[PDB]
Amino acid sequence: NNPYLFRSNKFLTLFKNQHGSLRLLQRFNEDTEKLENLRDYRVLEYCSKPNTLLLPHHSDSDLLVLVLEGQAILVLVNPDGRDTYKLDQGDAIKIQAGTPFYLINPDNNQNLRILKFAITFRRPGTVEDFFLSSTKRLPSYLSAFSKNFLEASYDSPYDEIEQTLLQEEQEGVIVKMPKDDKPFNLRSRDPIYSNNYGKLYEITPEKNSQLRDLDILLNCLQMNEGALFVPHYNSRATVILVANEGRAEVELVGLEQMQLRRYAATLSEGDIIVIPSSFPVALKAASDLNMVGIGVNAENNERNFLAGHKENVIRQIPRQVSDLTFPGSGEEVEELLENQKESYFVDGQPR
Amino acid sequence: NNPYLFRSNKFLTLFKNQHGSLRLLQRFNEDTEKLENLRDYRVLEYCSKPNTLLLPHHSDSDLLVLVLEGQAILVLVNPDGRDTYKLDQGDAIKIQAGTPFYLINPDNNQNLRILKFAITFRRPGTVEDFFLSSTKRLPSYLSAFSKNFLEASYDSPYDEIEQTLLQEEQEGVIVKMPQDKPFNLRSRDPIYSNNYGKLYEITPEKNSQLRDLDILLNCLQMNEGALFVPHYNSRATVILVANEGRAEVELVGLEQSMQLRRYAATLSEGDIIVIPSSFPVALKAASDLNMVGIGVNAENNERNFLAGHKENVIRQIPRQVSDLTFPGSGEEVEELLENQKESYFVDGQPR
Amino acid sequence: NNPYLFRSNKFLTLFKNQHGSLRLLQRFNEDTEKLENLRDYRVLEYCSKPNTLLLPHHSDSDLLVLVLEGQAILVLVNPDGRDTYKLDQGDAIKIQAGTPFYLINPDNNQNLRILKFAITFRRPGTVEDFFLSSTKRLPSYLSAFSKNFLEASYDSPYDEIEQTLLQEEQEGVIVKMPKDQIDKPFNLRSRDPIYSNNYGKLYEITPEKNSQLRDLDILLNCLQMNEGALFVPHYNSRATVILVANEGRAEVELVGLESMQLRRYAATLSEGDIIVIPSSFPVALKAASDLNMVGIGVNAENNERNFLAGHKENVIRQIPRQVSDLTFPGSGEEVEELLENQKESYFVDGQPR
Ligand SMILES: [Ca+2]
Ligand SMILES: [Ca+2]
Ligand SMILES: [Ca+2]
Repeated sequence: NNPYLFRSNKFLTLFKNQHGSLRLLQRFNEDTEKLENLRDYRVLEYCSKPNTLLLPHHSDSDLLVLVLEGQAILVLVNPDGRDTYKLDQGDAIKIQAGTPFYLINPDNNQNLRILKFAITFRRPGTVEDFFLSSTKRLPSYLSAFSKNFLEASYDSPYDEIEQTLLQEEQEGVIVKMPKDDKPFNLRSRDPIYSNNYGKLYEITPEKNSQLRDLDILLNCLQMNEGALFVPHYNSRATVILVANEGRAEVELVGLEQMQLRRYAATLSEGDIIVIPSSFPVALKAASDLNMVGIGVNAENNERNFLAGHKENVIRQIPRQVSDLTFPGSGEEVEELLENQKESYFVDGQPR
Repeated sequence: NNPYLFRSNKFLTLFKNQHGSLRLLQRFNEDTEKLENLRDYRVLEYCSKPNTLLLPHHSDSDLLVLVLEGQAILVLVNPDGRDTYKLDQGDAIKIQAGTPFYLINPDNNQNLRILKFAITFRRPGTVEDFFLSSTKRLPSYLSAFSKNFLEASYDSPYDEIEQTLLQEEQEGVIVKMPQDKPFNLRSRDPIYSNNYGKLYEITPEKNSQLRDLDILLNCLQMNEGALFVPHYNSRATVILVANEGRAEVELVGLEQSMQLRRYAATLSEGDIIVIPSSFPVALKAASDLNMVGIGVNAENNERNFLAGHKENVIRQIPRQVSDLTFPGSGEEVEELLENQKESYFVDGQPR
Repeated sequence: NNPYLFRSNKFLTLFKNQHGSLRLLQRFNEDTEKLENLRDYRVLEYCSKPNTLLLPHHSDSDLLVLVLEGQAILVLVNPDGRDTYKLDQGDAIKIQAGTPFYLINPDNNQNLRILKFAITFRRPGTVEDFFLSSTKRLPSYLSAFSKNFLEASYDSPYDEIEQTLLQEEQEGVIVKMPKDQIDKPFNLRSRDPIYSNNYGKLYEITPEKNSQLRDLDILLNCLQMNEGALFVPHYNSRATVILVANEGRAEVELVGLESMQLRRYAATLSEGDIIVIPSSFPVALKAASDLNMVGIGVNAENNERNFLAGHKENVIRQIPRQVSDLTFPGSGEEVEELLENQKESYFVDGQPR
């Protein structure tokens, strides 16, 4: 059918109560041999109501954390202290594997939506979270040690340790909270494409130290209803495209082991499509839309356009060769390619 | 029967007409578990008659392109222009994934033979080519986009787009013809040169294009009757491609206490043998011969000789220890090892 | 049941005679899908009696070589000459793939015990040895070439080649020595121990501090504990540690997460026994006797050890009162108090109360 399309319903709920939820996308390679280059990566969605705290835990994986909606306070605990960060909409930050952290939605009215990208290394494709808190879904990891180990460790009788640290709590890992390097914004630089129809912002590993270690680019797409992101392809980056707001009509063109395949889907909020490198892709805004792209294998990526005035590789083929490439003449090919005056994003209204 | 040997007949014909052919070697790991270290690599052979053009296309893979015979004009298309390169025999150049390119045989009389080495990353072991031109085998990938997407993109009626770009013009991708440049395998002094043979070798340490791929390229020329004496590579696995003449290869592997096996084959034009790192190998020229070696995992490769005067590791074992290593005496081992006065290449005539 | 535990009996004997032995641990991923991150690595143990020589051979793999007991002379053969190294107890060195070498136990009285860590690249998970010497288990690899190839190569009649290089002389690849006189090794204990109190010491060499370890992305540590001492619950952020019991008996408790579900892996380790400690998994270790252990940490770059008990480097103590109160069933005050009870750091008295 479409091995590149992941609907909101292909997410497993890890935890949910009335205060928020943690969801985990199935392995990219669960249902297809075609995405073995994504086997090390998992996607998570965290959603929390006003005045909520995700209790402290470390992941066995590196995390890229992105605020899709609202605002957050992120605390990273280290062996000798802690670092406290305010995250606004569009703010991203890397959490190093094995750093205990907790996440607060400090807003009194607006929900918090966070996209988490996991880069796994201990057990490729597997993400584990170690929660200090004992809850219905799992006891504290501390509880797995023997009585003698715990008593000697904390120099305290087991009874005190058990009542003070271990006993299974009444809420889960998201609770209501009293008072009832650095983050970087996806839009911290000038957009790389910008006209009356759309904008794309892009942060690359070349320009960002946190993204450099992961070999990842992040982009942020805004388009007006009826705008069309024209046919183009990425030379190196495979892009995990996340629908944030609005509805996107995607056409993806692939070669499969033999056959030429069209992949066409309308994506609503939460929906994900993978755009493999070299595969031509185009995207029409059915409503005003915001989308986030995560590009893996990002180093030295180059975007090649197949329509419009600027960065159109077809326009760069000389008349002599275009004449032999296409049924038209060099003159007819050149003329047709000049008809589109816009670049990158155009009017997608039919005629 | 020799999992390292790939005869010309283990190539699939991807495309062939009266103007030329493109052939693709089976996956190194198709028929053996012994070459998992080569799973990311594929070999292609392109042959074209005089005054031919391979039509513009991009690959999803990095390409090392090497002219085995003749001359080529190579055009690399970028979003803002194009680079044109003359390739002579022995000239190699890396084509970055997603770079549209076309290949002309400008010669009036001599064929063009090209060796293409594919380094895959999107789908390991799979190489895809995206041809702009519609042909009998497959329509243009542009044709896979919807009518509304194409009309909006090119700001032109579908009729004109279809007649100018999309209709099947050529029957095949080979037709009649009306930053950082190629390097020749012999642009440096050969590393071994005597009356019997020469080896030229370009390493990733000395070539910016090879550095990113961790690959070395070597070029072997021997006179009929010359013998390339037993040696092994510490790190590089060498894909050895017979170009001209007939090569008698002896490869020694430790493959089921382990069973010790000789893999002996005579290689003729197109035939490939893989020489795993650490495996002793020798080659006798049955006729005058030329061969090309592609060495992967090339960084810090060191070639250890088991015979001859220079770079002979056995000669470096002191008498006391060689006396315990070999049935001879230290003196008898030292004396025997001094009998061969030549280095690297010797007279291979039967006693 | 415990997929992280490798008893001395999960080693295959590659070679053994009266002079010593070479043993090879089963693939980390032979019996479990949980150790895919260790697929490229193998562990070997070489043991030799006094006055012994392991005959010249190259490996298809990179080798990290560590003297667990006694002393060695290591000779590396290069195309143009040779390098000779003295290795004492706690000395390690990397041997480059394809470098022929020989190993001597020069001591007259003490055995030589060496831990070999193989980093495979030719055939991931496979380590091969190429011996120049013909023995019962295998003829010389030189013998596998045709007569004509050998005669032309050595410019000698096959009879002299065969008598001088090829004939099976030695019974095995470990032989007695008549006379032992006829970037350099580094010691695990060359720096201050990073943890040291009255109960235990840990020494650690990291890729950040050692060029040989940097190219392999490996850290080595060396653990010494007194009977009754306890290495308190902690975890490694990035390094998966292959823990090798050298002397005495260790009681290990390892806590894993494969809903996913919570698992205790408890084992007592005797000499030779190995346990794998995956990164992020809390671990603790009690010395049943005086104990020495060696850790090989892979994926070592930027590893940080987080302690869950004791005063120093205790991540739990760095959670503010307000949040501790919400994290634990106790109150911020009761949590803070309890975490301050243990006055020691890293290693404590493990005696039951
Ligand atoms: Ca040849
Ligand atoms: Ca002898
Ligand atoms: Ca000794």
